[PDB]
Amino acid sequence: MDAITQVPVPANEPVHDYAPKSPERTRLRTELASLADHPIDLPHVIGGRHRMGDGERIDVVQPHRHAARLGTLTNATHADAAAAVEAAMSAKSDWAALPFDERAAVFLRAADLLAGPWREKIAAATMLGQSKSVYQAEIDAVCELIDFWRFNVAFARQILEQQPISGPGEWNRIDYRPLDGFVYAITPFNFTSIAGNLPTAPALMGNTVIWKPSITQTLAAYLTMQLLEAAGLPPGVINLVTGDGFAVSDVALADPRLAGIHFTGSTATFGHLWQWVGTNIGRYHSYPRLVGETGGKDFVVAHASARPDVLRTALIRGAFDYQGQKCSAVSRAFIAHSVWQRMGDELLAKAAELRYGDITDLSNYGGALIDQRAFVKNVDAIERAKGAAAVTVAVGGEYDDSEGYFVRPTVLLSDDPTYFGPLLSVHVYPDERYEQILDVIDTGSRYALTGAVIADDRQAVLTALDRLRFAAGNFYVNDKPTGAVVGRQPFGGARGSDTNDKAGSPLNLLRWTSARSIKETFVAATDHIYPHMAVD
Amino acid sequence: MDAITQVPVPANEPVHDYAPKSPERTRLRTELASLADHPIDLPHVIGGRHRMGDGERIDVVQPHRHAARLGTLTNATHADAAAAVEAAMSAKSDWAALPFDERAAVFLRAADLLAGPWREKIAAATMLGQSKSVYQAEIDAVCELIDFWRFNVAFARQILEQQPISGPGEWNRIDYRPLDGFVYAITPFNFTSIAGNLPTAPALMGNTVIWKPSITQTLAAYLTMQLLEAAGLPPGVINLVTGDGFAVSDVALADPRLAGIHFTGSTATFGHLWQWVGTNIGRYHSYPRLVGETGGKDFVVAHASARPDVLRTALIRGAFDYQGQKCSAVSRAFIAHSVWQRMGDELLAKAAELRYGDITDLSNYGGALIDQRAFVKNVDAIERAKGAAAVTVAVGGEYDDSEGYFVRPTVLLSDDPTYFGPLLSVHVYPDERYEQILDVIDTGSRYALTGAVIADDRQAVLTALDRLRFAAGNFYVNDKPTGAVVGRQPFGGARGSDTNDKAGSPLNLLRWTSARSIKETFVAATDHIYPHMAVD
Repeated sequence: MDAITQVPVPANEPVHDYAPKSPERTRLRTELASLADHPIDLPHVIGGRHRMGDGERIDVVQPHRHAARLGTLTNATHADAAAAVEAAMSAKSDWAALPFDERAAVFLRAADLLAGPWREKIAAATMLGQSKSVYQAEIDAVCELIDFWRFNVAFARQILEQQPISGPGEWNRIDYRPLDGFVYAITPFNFTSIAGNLPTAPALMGNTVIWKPSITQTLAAYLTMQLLEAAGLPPGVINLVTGDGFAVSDVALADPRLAGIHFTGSTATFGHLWQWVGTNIGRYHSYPRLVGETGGKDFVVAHASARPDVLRTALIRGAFDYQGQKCSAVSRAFIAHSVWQRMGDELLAKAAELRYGDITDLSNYGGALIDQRAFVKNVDAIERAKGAAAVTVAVGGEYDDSEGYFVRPTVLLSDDPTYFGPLLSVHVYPDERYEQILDVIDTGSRYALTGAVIADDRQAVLTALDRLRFAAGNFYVNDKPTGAVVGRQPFGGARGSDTNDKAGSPLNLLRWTSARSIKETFVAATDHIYPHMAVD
Repeated sequence: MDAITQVPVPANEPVHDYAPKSPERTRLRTELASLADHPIDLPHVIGGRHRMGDGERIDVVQPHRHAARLGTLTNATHADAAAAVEAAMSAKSDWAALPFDERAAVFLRAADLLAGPWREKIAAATMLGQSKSVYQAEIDAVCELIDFWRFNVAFARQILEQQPISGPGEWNRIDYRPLDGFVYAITPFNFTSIAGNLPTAPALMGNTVIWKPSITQTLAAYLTMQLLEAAGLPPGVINLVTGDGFAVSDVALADPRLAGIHFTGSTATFGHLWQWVGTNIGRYHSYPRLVGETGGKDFVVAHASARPDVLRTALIRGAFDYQGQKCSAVSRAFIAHSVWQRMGDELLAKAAELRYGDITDLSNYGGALIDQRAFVKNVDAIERAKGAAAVTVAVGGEYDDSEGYFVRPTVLLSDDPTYFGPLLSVHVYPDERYEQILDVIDTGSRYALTGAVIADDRQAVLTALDRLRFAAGNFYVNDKPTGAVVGRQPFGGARGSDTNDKAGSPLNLLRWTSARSIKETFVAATDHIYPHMAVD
């Protein structure tokens, strides 16, 4: 080929509503039945071979109906992890040798397969295994994943045209090489889009990968692998290993060819990996690149000029969409007294009526918590709230793990302005102490991922944007601080983090390259003496 | 101000030749005399106050004439380091609050002061203290430093306009905030431009800084501080602490407000800092960002189609410019036998005549090694070469530290294709084993920073660019692999490094920011129920 080609221009994928009478609702019912009725083995996918391993069998179930099995995986053994690392290294040369456009076409094809014939299949696997309502599944497993793929192809293509200046008599170029060695992607339960992106973003740039998805997301992870295969992903470029990850990390973190880790999950797990890499630093051929993001909890401050209906809705969605389990959910709200007088009883009444249940009933707002450990952590929190003098349970606080891991939307009233779940703490503050509340928030700002101000008053909005500039990584005005859309709300991260390079911008993709400069000089010097040396 | 302003457009600063009869040569003689005749105290600059501390007095001398003192500094004590950290934190709020254009104007002004009235002053301080010829000083202390400043202002301004997509009904913006806490810049002897850039690049983005320059570069470091002050840098934004750095690191690495380290120097020193930060990780408010670059040694391969005069000149300049002490110098050359027959005696004859001496005689090609430790390391290397069976000293190998730290340009012939100084090892290989030599190089490629191929044959050039793609971070065709110019040859780094974010591109400046997204929604939802929930 003699060409300087351009990739298709990305736009965000439209979100389907699955309203009654819509055709996508019919298709979704069909896929929900198909997956829930035919539970399957969920194998490792190594070198293109789908195989169960010799580790412990672990059932993947519907969290909202936990006796209902969706499939069964095997806990990866050391042998399975070693096979995945070898397959990733054996696939590297043919994959890195493919031209960029052929690598990009796999992910553009995967995007259009997910937008069209696989759409409800992947949305249903996510609803079932992760206990997401259809809306929560549509924005995540379908739209966000599609946009990661289309946008990362466009961001990669933008990176490749960033080229230097050529002086007279020379030509300077930059080549964005892939890394040496394999990348290890470790992905969380809560987003099928993150789970698909972490391994595929480095692959787009010519790397190969071993991918360890969260057990409770593995139905959608495996269907994602099938989809990628259907798009033409060559065997071994991504290798899926199932289970709790412990034997995989034993192998991967000991291998000298480890080039990077792409991680999203808890700070505790990230810290363990970072320590391990550091301890082993002397054995790696390359300095391993550790990239990703950890969670946090978000706050909302409503000024006396807040619209009460906007605030009520932002709080209900922000705290209770996907049962509070989004990488960030609204956990703490600070509301001016005069606004609480206008919307406080309505918030508690709507929270008390909010329906959580089996998400194959599309009328439910949401489902259950992801697994028994999450449920235990939520019960411990609610019982701590009931026993703490500073907090009252205003609505909710009931829980029952008999059918599914169900916890009710809970609103706590906290008299003192000083784990994921459907819990919201509200502190009501006198209207004239808005600036003082902003100070309190800033002083308590360690695990602050996102913040929002609700205020029609422009001075109040600017005061919040300024006073809390360093107190949160993403800031929202008159909306809930949840729901970031690829291309639209990149960046942030908790205060003090170094996560500018997380997914959603070209800076992530650059982490999976090692740029070299190439300089050709056309008529270089043929005498070494310099002008200053002359006599004189 | 109501404006969206644009910065001046950068171009590379022209290099003056200081040929006989030129006016800059006259001005340089005057500054050489002024600095060499009036040695000064070289103080810490903390909070804008220039002061000697209570640590050991250490003389800074002319390396090519080491009895000639240029100044005297004091080894920073723990108290001096603590004052620098406090001054950097006390200056932060007024500096971060200045608009970008006012911060940028300090560095654009500093650039035009260095291009014009301070030009020969800073070139002379670098020649004197670092033993650079006027050419070596002009490309480094003058042109490279000017270009870092002008180009980083342009790169910063490009970063600030990278903004997201706004969907219907919302406005998304990104704010590139400075870091929290101070940045610690630690800078090497060999480049006055690196030494000026490391502390000023994070300052441009609204940070404040403590800067620990190398002892042997401190005359030019202090004159650089004066220049920045003359440009309007506000007191405390950069704080210069002199000496060996050990008490500074004791204080800085223990302080919870450490936000980053900008380092250039040896891998041994970088590893010590990285370990220390890791050990202390739990005390910092932010995860400290460690950024910089380490050295390496470069190789040149000449194919049988190499022009012999280009190759001879590239080798003499590449190995012997600035006595081999550039962050990368040509240490190893692999030359086809037929080309060695044509240029080998001329290379040894020109190396034997190359004049190293006091660089205030402008007729010298170069000067001395930087200090006694460098000289000892070069003697140990030459004596190891004389005793090793695999290596013959072909020309040079003489040394004498009686006047200055002088080591002659040395060419070693190595029969086996298997520290900074003027030493070049040449392996002569039969013409038809070009591809095999490329394999050898790739297999020995751990500390490979830069590589060059000399070949008029296009197939040979492409073979080198391909086979050695991963064997070096910067690659040169028909020129010496030394001398990278800002804007023209960014990136690279040794094989396996993670240094895409080093100085010379906008990616470095992004390391000194923490981007947040701000989303305003104009007409957010006032009912929390979703379309899918309807009955049906």
